[PDB]
Amino acid sequence: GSHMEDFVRQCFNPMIVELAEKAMKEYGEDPKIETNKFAATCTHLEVCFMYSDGGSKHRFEIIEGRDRIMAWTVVNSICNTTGVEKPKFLPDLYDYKENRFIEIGVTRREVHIYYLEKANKIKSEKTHIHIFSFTGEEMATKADYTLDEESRARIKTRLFTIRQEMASRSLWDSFRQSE
Ligand SMILES: C[C@H](C[C@@H](C[C@H](C[C@@H](C[C@@H](CCN1CCCC1=O)N1CCCC1=O)N1CCCC1=O)N1CCCC1=O)N1CCCC1=O)N1CCCC1=O
Ligand SMILES: COc1cc(CCNC(=O)c2nc(-c3ccccc3C(F)(F)F)[nH]c(=O)c2O)ccc1O
Ligand SMILES: [Mn+2]
Ligand SMILES: [Mn+2]
Repeated sequence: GSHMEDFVRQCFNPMIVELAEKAMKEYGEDPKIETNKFAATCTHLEVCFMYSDGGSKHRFEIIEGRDRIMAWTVVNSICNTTGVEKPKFLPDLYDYKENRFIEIGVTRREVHIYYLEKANKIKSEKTHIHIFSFTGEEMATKADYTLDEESRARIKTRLFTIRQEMASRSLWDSFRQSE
């Protein structure tokens, strides 16, 4: 029974916690041992959900949070509908407004290193990339941050609140030196 797991359950939405647990167990990792990964997956899930909530009521198709098979099914449908290229790796969202898959990233480094890694992994940069950080920084492909600055500011504020709570529980240091 870690302090990090209890904090993750006390701070995040129950559906988010349940989805993070299912996702981690799908790839063979236990939320009760890899607690920093647990908090990281919960944070990524919440950030993608807030992102999809931004903009119109039906602009984004959510890809993260589904089962791997069903998410791949939804991306297959999206591509075979809109003609976009089938991404080599599973993204997080799809923008119907801009007709492009979005890979959302939350990092405890600089936006530069995580963005370079994600882009190196993306190869053919058809999928848009958008990186948020726990210090309020963000970086999107071609400086196209997709949403207006109010929702992105709401996401940054949520990230910093999570960070402050972790630090007040003295769990921020181990959470930072783990990515
Ligand atoms: C109270 C309010 C609730 C949020 C819920 C929503 C998350 C997400 C819900 C599930 C649906 C589950 N399944 C099972 C299979 C079919 C299926 O659909 N998943 C996960 C995969 C994609 C998806 O749809 N949904 C549902 C509606 C759209 C959406 O994104 N969201 C979005 C903001 C953060 C959050 O949690 N809702 C409901 C609508 C408005 C809203 O905000 N909360 C919780 C805390 C913050 C907040 O506002
Ligand atoms: C084994 O690896 C995992 C893979 C998945 C399925 C697909 N992967 C993602 O969809 C995804 N995974 C991460 C990530 C990876 C490692 C640690 C922390 C994170 C983060 F959530 F905190 F950011 N980051 C993203 O941006 C992102 O899109 C699911 C769970 C896995 O542990
Ligand atoms: Mn993802
Ligand atoms: Mn992502």
